[PDB]
Amino acid sequence: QVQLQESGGGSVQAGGSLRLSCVVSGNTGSTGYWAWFRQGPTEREGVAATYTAGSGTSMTYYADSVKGRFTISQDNAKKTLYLQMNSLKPEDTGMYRCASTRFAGRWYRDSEYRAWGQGTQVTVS
Amino acid sequence: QVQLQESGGGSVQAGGSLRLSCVVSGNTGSTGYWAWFRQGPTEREGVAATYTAGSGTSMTYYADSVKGRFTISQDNAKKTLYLQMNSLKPEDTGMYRCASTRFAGRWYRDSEYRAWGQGTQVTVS
Ligand SMILES: C[C@]12CCC(=O)C=C1CC[C@@H]1[C@@H]2[C@@H](O)C[C@@]2(C)[C@H]1CC[C@]2(O)C(=O)CO
Ligand SMILES: C[C@]12CCC(=O)C=C1CC[C@@H]1[C@@H]2[C@@H](O)C[C@@]2(C)[C@H]1CC[C@]2(O)C(=O)CO
Repeated sequence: QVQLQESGGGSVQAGGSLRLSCVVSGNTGSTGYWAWFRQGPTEREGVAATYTAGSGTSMTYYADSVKGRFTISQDNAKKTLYLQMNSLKPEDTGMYRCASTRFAGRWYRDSEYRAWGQGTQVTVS
Repeated sequence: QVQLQESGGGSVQAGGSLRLSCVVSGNTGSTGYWAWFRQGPTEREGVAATYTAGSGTSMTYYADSVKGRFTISQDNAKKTLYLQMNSLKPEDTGMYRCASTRFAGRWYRDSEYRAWGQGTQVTVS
């Protein structure tokens, strides 16, 4: 039922910017995590996430590696999650997967995410 | 466990007024920023904020485009932040989000805010 439709990847030079998007549809429930993961070699790392509570209040989280360079945000009205990627580095290269789940002990615990989007590729030369 | 519960948005004619409210609850800590951001197409801009120190003294900040038209204030006893919006203009239209965080290098650095309320819509015709 849940669909995670990604877009926005591309090839850029170090120092440049990209903006990833994930449009969700279907029966997500009201509460949980909506996250971006970078897939490299199998190797997979949390980049940023939001947690949205039943109250409607959300919380943002970033990996050390991207704090200060990336911004995660969501437009709930449009059911879209955004990852704004500035000051890109070669190490940011990878297949970016958007994932979502109701429950996880930590936002970056990929093993605890149920739903995974088809990724969008980011290449930084 | 922070909750940011917003109210007060609406539709008004240019020149009119609105008053936004955000009631906080939960474990905020004693120190940090409590801010209003305007969200348009995403794009977020800082509107106004307060910084509250552990001393109990607070400091107010405004964006250039609203200085002289808006007033931010908080009623600590009621744990409520207010944005009084006078002399409204069409460019003030947007989804107004209240955000809070312990640390930010600048009050308007939305990427550094951890907690985000469910917005309230402001439309100025
Ligand atoms: C993380 C969440 C719940 C856990 C999950 O498996 C998938 C998602 C991603 C989309 C989120 C959703 C819930 O939080 C409710 C949200 C915010 C929704 C986008 C728009 C939304 O439906 C609402 O705004 C409801 O008010
Ligand atoms: C910005 C702040 C700390 C940083 C944060 O993430 C969320 C908030 C918003 C509510 C503020 C809070 C602290 O400053 C302590 C405050 C003022 C509280 C409202 C009432 C309060 O608890 C007190 O008045 C304590 O004396």
